Amino acid sequence: GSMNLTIIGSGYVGLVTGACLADIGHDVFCLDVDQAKIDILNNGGVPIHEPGLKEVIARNRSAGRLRFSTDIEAAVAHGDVQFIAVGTPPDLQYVLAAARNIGRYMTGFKVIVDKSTVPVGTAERVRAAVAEELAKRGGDQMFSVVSNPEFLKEGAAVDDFTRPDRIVIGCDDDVPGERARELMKKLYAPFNRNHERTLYMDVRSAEFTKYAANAMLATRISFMNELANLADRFGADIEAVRRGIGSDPRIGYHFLYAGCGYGGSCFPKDVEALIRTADEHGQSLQILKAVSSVNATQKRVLADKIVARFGEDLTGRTFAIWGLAFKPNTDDMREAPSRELIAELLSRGARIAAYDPVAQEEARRVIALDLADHPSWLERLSFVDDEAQAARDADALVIVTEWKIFKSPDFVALGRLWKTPVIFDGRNLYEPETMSEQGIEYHPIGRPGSRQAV
Amino acid sequence: GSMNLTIIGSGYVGLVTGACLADIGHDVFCLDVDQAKIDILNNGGVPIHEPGLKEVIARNRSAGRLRFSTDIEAAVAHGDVQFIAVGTPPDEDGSADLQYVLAAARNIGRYMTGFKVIVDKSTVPVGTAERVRAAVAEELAKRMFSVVSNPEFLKEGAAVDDFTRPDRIVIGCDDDVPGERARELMKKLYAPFNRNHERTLYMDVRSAEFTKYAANAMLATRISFMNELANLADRFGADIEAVRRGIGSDPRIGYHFLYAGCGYGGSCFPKDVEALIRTADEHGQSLQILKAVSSVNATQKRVLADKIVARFGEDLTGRTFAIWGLAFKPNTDDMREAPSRELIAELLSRGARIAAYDPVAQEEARRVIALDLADHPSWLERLSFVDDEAQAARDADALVIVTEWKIFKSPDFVALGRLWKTPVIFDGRNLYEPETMSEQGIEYHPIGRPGSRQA
Ligand SMILES: O=C(O)[C@H]1O[C@H](OP(=O)(O)OP(=O)(O)OC[C@H]2O[C@@H](n3ccc(=O)[nH]c3=O)[C@H](O)[C@@H]2O)[C@H](O)[C@@H](O)[C@@H]1O
Ligand SMILES: O=C(O)[C@H]1O[C@H](OP(=O)(O)OP(=O)(O)OC[C@H]2O[C@@H](n3ccc(=O)[nH]c3=O)[C@H](O)[C@@H]2O)[C@H](O)[C@@H](O)[C@@H]1O
Repeated sequence: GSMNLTIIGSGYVGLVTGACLADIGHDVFCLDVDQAKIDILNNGGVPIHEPGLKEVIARNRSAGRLRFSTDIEAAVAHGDVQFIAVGTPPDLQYVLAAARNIGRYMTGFKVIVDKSTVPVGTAERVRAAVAEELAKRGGDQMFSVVSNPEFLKEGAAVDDFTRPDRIVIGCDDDVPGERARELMKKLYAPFNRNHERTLYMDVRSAEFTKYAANAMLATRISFMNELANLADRFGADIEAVRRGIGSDPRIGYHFLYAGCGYGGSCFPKDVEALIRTADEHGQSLQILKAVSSVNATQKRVLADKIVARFGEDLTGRTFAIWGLAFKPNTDDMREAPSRELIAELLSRGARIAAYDPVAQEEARRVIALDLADHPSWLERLSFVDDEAQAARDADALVIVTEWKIFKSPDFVALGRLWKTPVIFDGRNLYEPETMSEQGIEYHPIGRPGSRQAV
Repeated sequence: GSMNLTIIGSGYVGLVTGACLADIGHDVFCLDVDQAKIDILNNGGVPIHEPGLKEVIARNRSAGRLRFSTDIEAAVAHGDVQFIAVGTPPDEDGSADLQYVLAAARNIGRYMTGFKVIVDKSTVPVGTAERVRAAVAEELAKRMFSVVSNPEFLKEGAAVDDFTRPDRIVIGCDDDVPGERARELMKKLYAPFNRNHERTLYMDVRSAEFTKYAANAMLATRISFMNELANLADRFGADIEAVRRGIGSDPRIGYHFLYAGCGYGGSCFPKDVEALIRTADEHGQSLQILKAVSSVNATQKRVLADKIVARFGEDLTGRTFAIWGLAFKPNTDDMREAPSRELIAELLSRGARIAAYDPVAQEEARRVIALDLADHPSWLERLSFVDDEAQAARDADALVIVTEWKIFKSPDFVALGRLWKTPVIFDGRNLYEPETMSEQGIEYHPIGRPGSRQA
């Protein structure tokens, strides 16, 4: 039943993977070279915004199934299966360094699992690195490198790990590959007690799958954003079109919400990576280039509409911003559309009052960096603790991230605060007709505006 | 519950819509101006390849719920709801001709007494319902109604099933009093389909018009997306079918319409994506993604010939290729935009001899390919069509699979071995497992996967 596992990288993917595998009964050693992070974890803290994770870590540490250490040798000796879950910042040196440490110390068969999102062909480089360490030692030790990508969503990662749609395992079919596949089967057995959730394939195809999946999700979004722009010209309603096409089971209903673009640390990075490596291989990915181009423009749509409505010089104007994080339920600001919007508005002289239920501190940090070259613009940026207060004296309210708290606001209270009842909605939260009936000039994406907007 | 309905257009969308609405108890008048077609229908004949249709027609003629006539005034007088289901054939310009829908609209307005719901059922560009309304009001002025968009989501060869068990019914109606009146009539009309599960989606007219194009555009996008990744899979040494399993297993993406191959055809996808691209360009918007999907599909239709040239050389004089599949998809004789037409033209242009087989599309293929290649009678002399699938492989350098008819999924390699010159297969639909092909000594070249060892 229970196996000795090591997770390399105490980051987000690594922590959730390690904690949840400990939670099904495996004995897990989480390695990170950063003593500070390890210290934080061993003092019962959690460096990430991840519901349920602290309590999973806590109960498994107490049960003796989860340990946090910087001790590389102890990590190699512990784990029969070694998950490489280290970052790949804008660079594979860390996954390759992890691989070399396994090769330099291992004394028996190892399954090395590439769990971090890595380019196709990485498993072969990991294999070469481990092999060369073994050749220095003269040892006969055998091993196999497996690709097992992550499909977690920030802020929902514990549930996504615990009830996955599928588990993708790319393995070789030679003798060590089959030995590794058997160990992976045993490792994930508790997830396969009902429907089979594991999908086995070759290593290169598993590596490609992760990029292809995110690329298709991004493609759905940019597809709808281009059609939203066309709906405006046609006098059509993209939300009606969304239900109209999503109701074909071959299309499906999810990931078709037009709005102010996709952000995060996944889609832009994985789409761009796939475009770049295809180009390096002599192929221009026409659809993915278009998807990326559409998204770049779409992240400017809110400010463009604001300029169309109010003029190029926004000095003397105030805008309330609802939503900062790149999506609901996280404090993550990476590639957040709010950052592009706020920079654009500040550059034109506007004042900005911003609200987000959880992301205020991170937004303050990163926007101060974004606009470090314009300290005077930052003097016009404030953050408020209550959503309605952002609207005080505002010429318009701008919705960027569809946090639930924004879905049924107190428009009466808003009416007593704002200068003019104007809403630009990058996430289509409200019915236009309802906004009309409430005296709000409503500017959604791809839908007829309220009558005041027209 | 029974209403009196008129269907204008005794073509494919019209015949299925008319016959199946009669079948749920409505009294249907099917109008068409072509007396020859009306005759074939009243003689118990049916102009199209459509399983189950003839039986449905026969039953409803007998029940007195289905009539066929060329009588316009009778048609307009019968139909409280008037479905416009006429064709929109291309022009030399390649845009859809609306003349027949507007001619139908005008006729309604010329003879109509009392309220009418005019339903645009054939696929038409956003804004067509407004042109129809104006044309009807034009005719009324000389002498109350509402125009509704109710797009069709049928699949040739499965139209009766698709109509009888729809995923959804889209109804686009106006917000005013005539529009509200039409909406209630549409609800009553479709009541039997919503009896146990609500299947109707109501929206405004222009959104319903747009929905039809948007749906087909997304389907085409999924296919071109996978075809571009298939070409990349070759460069990476990955397997596009493994990638399909790996991404389609995310339910936000879903498992359907992710089969890479030799491209999409038919009279719907290329027409509807081209129509979106063109109309958008005419409003000063470039649809970057749809332009890329159309471009990749044009390139994908060259891939099989490309592989054949890579394997045998640029001059195919003295080569013979067997082609399995001609129709644009299985279960139809429809040759519109078929990948087989481009492949066959490219191979013949290089000197090859071609022997082609399809379970039902041979006559249509001969007709349409003779038109395609009318300027090159010497190429046409090198094309023949065979009535048995194995016979196409006689003296063939390679077999090429273009359309995944079920029959091809279980080849008799002993029969093929008694016939072909070299055991080489180019597969544009990925029907077989490359390892299995290796076991059978077949040199196998699929799309986006490593082939057999012999390959
Ligand atoms: O590679 C990863 O680790 C993860 O990347 C994404 O997860 P994430 O980026 O956290 O969140 P999403 O919910 O995918 O949102 C991405 C962006 O798309 C936007 N979006 C999403 C859906 C939609 O319909 N429209 C839309 O604009 C969101 O607002 C957000 O800015 C994927 O959803 C996960 O499956 C994948 O595991
Ligand atoms: O507008 C219409 O009347 C119809 O158009 C298409 O139906 P159709 O073109 O008859 O047939 P499809 O099964 O959609 O096939 C279209 C093309 O895509 C190709 N295809 C399909 C699926 C796939 O995964 N890969 C792929 O290449 C097929 O071989 C074919 O050439 C739509 O599927 C229907 O929903 C729509 O009602």
